[PDB]
Amino acid sequence: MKGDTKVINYLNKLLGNELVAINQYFLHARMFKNWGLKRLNDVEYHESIDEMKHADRYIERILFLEGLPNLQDLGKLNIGEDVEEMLRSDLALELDGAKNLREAIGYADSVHDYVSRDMMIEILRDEEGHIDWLETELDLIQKMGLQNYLQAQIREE
Amino acid sequence: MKGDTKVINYLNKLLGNELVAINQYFLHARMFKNWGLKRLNDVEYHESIDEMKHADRYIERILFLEGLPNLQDLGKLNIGEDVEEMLRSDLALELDGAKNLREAIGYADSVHDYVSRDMMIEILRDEEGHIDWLETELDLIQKMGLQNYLQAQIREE
Amino acid sequence: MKGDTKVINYLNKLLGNELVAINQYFLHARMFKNWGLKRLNDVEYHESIDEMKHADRYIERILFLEGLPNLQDLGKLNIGEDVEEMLRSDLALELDGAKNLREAIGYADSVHDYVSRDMMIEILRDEEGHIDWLETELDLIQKMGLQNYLQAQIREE
Amino acid sequence: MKGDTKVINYLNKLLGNELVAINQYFLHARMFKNWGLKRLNDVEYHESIDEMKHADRYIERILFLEGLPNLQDLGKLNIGEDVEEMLRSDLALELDGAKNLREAIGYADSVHDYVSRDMMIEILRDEEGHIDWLETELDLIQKMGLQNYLQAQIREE
Amino acid sequence: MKGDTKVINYLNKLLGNELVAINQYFLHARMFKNWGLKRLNDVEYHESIDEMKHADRYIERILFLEGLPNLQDLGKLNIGEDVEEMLRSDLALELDGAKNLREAIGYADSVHDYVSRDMMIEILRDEEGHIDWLETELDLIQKMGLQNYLQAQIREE
Amino acid sequence: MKGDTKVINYLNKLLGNELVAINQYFLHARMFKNWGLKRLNDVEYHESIDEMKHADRYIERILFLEGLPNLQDLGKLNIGEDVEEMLRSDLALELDGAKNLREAIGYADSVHDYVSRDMMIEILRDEEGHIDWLETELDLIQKMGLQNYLQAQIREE
Amino acid sequence: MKGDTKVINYLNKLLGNELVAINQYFLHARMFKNWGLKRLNDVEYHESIDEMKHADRYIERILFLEGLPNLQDLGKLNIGEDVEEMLRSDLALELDGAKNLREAIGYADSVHDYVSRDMMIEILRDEEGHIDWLETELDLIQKMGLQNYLQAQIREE
Ligand code: HEM
Ligand code: HEM
Ligand code: HEM
Repeated sequence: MKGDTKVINYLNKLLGNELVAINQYFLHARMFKNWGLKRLNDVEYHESIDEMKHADRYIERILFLEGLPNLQDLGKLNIGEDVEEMLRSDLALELDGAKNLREAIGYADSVHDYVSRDMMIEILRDEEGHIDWLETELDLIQKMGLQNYLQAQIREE
Repeated sequence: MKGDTKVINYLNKLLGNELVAINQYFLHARMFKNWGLKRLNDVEYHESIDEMKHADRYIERILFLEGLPNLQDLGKLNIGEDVEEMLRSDLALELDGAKNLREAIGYADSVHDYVSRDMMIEILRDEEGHIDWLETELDLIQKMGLQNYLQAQIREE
Repeated sequence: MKGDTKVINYLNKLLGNELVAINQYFLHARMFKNWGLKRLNDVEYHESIDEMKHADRYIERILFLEGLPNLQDLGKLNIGEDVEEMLRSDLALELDGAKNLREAIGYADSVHDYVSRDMMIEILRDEEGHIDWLETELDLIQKMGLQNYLQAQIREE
Repeated sequence: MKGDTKVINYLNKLLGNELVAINQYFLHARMFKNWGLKRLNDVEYHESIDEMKHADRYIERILFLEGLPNLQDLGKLNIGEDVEEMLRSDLALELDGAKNLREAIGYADSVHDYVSRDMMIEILRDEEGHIDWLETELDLIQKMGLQNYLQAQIREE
Repeated sequence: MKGDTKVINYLNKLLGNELVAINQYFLHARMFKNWGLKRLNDVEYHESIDEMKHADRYIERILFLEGLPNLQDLGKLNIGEDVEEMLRSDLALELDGAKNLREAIGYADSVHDYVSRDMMIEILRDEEGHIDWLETELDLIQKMGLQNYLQAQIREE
Repeated sequence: MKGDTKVINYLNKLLGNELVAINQYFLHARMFKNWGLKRLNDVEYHESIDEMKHADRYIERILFLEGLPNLQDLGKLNIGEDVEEMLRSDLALELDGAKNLREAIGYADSVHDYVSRDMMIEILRDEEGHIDWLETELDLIQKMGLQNYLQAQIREE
Repeated sequence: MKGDTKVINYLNKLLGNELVAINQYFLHARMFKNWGLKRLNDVEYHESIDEMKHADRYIERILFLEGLPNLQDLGKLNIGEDVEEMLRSDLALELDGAKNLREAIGYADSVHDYVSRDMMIEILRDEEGHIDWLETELDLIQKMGLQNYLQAQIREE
């Protein structure tokens, strides 16, 4: 079903945001696992999977709308080298992506692509959940100190 | 454990190959799905997942060896626009990757990184399985004709 | 609860669209069944049932909103005499109905009837699924030819 | 128990026929498998296993009768390069083997080796089943054409 | 996938080794069974089956590599007439085959056919197991004497 | 089956490395248990058992190859007096043993003892896992401090 | 709890006896296994494991009593080269160990280390069981002759 060209361009931009997040979260996860921080591996792995599911939704929607999914352009990763830096980078990436979601959701409403909007609102809800988790963890590092915080990550939860 | 720098370089080059294949296979899968070719969606999706698993193994091994996984550089995709083209493109990608694996496996032996070699041989076995499947499907297109071939993809197997 | 009069007019228009679709899909289903095309009977039967469920939702919502559901006016059916024509007629009907759904969803937002809107967005998502299936089937007829296409319908899936 | 020398010669001749068939059917099976013709691999594999069971019966009977089983001489295989040729070669081999079975069954009756005869009649019944299947398949190739025939082999039955 | 011509010649040579062993083990097994030496029938039958599985692997690999499996040219059997002579012949055949495996495994590495090498290493492990069993049984004949040794074979283990 | 003398000597050297590690890990485990560090008792106990399984494999392989396993010479243990010292000693012992494994693995290939090599590669994989664990724990002591680290060991995981 | 220095010296001597026995029984077991004498492998393996459990008890007790377990000094093994010599060597080792146990049990009583004494009396019971088994087997070799004795070891019991 022929979709709106700019809606497809927004879907591709959002897809690109997910592609960056998949890679950044997955590498973060495996860094935490190498360091023995099992709890952080588990959460960041599942966030990577979430972003993969989002990417799939965008790819499927773009194809339905007769557009061309762009998996070729990968944007900048910001990996980081210690736990706080890694989490802050993930939070900044989520916030940037949420701004883009909000813009796309408004635009899709304007051109009456309500099913693409609906999909994007569900994805935004997921991202806000990730934002909550990241903000909270960052606060916990400050409140308990890094040594206690790292100890709290060695066992699965 | 401090690994061999050139082994790490190979692992990153192979990881790069997997990152391309993940995306190419996944987009191909969803293109087949959109077209109603369920059988091809199913196989290509699982090939994409296989390559994700390979990428994980490389990431984990690089980190163990105290190197930096590179998920930033994505090489060229070649998507294609019809089934035969798509399958031929996946086949050429697999064969390029197998050349690289053979080189890496010889080198790892020469510096006595036998565990990285062992890992890579298992991956190469996986890749040769993918090559067999692709070669066989391409021959089937020719033997039964494209119309019959497409009809044979519409149901799951 | 007294609803907005023009919301109710929209719900009655959409109900009208569903009533035409119920009958057109049902007759198509039983025509496919008569012809021995079991798979098309099954899909088209279940699309008819989907539209019945949508009609029920409209009737209940109209009554809640203190309007009068109109099941008396039936619009034009376009049955068709061969498989491709029948599927094309269903696709045209779905696309006309989607246009009407988009206008209703917009209008309901403007008068703050957000629950009628939510209902309608779910229904639109359903109809876009039907659109995807019909488009895909029509393309399959072309790609594999009508003889192979009809062979592919004789068994249930 | 000392058997009749010419009965033993017949059993060795028939064993020889089975040894050729085991190898010819097995290679055919794996050729079909390589080509993605799963249904033909399955049938031809099980025909190979049937001939292995027949060879075992001959070897055991010869030993009981105090003769020397000959597994050293292997007769001519005729592999073939396409499906029809391969099936025709199997059919010719089966028909040559049936002729030999008929002569052996007659001869065993004449010297009152009724248990060897009973064994051979069971084996002949098996081979006539294989003949029926091969004849039927070859006729199906002609009736539906080779493209449809090959399409019909790609899934297991 | 086109393989290296000399790798395929090695695989055919090894296949040839397996074809001889299949027949020699199977006849030995049934000779033991005729003699009432159940335990030796059981072991030798299962060794024959192992070699059948090895032959299958070679056939499938050769076909993948676009070579022609040779099941036509059966090498010399050495059956033997008493238990010790039979086991010694089996051992000599295993040792000859192991020499050939070692040569092939080195060559496959040199031309970077690492998957054919991996397969052959697994088969070599199997053959060394057979060698261990044979060497051990031959020593047991001498340690307990042949009358006790034969006694020890009449019941299954 | 007579093996290569130098391979047997390598296998005995490697066996010697395992015998030291069995004792060192076992004593470390029970020291951790005495101290109430249950998590460290559990891991180091299971590492000792791993090395016992490795020693068994070497003893079995050496005997198959007609050599004499040497369990008489025990090398130097370095026990240590506090958790970090104990773990660093285990790490140094593992790294020393890995060097010896790599040398033996290359030599076994050179003389075509591919089964001994396969065995040793599996053992090396196990050793690299122990190395990862030890490295990681040592880094965790530094990251969370010794007091928190010790607190993290008192409960089983 | 601060133990008596001389009790700890005895525990270390007994531990040393166990370490010799672990290695001697284990190697004996695997020699028997190599020879196909499965019953002897099974018994001698489990005796090795018994002595491992004894060693563990001594190590734990020594640590409780604030002594230093000595796993560094390994005493003389006497392996031997045929079944009778191997069992006689095991028996002589057991008898030597029982003398030391008796001395230690008396001493521990005299200094009121009744829990160490209780532990040692249980271990002595175990050793007298091993002594019974060994004496009995040696008598059986003589009574039935070595050829029959060896025959009786080839199956598990
Ligand atoms: C660094 C790159 C990636 C890695 C390491 C990775 C890793 C994984 C892993 C470990 C799984 C679970 C597979 C299993 O254990 O069966 C998975 C599944 C999956 N992947 Fe990826 N992936 C990557 C990129 C992608 C991309 C680019 C996409 C497509 C946009 C994608 C889509 C999916 C989906 C949809 C699943 C199934 C998730 C589910 O269980 O619902 N992945 N991936
Ligand atoms: C090309 C050479 C041969 C190949 C590749 C072959 C292959 C096989 C395979 C793959 C199996 C099943 C193995 C399993 O998964 O358990 C099998 C079973 C068997 N083979 Fe063979 N075989 C060959 C020759 C022979 C010959 C010459 C004999 C007789 C002398 C024989 C006797 C048997 C028997 C009796 C069975 C068990 C059948 C049953 O399931 O009842 N095979 N063979
Ligand atoms: C030649 C040296 C040794 C060898 C080859 C050896 C071998 C083994 C093997 C194969 C097992 C069974 C592992 C499994 O599969 O679960 C085992 C268990 C065990 N070993 Fe050892 N071991 C050796 C020395 C020792 C020593 C020196 C100790 C303590 C000082 C020890 C303590 C134990 C214990 C406590 C178990 C568990 C027994 C149970 O099941 O209760 N071993 N050993």
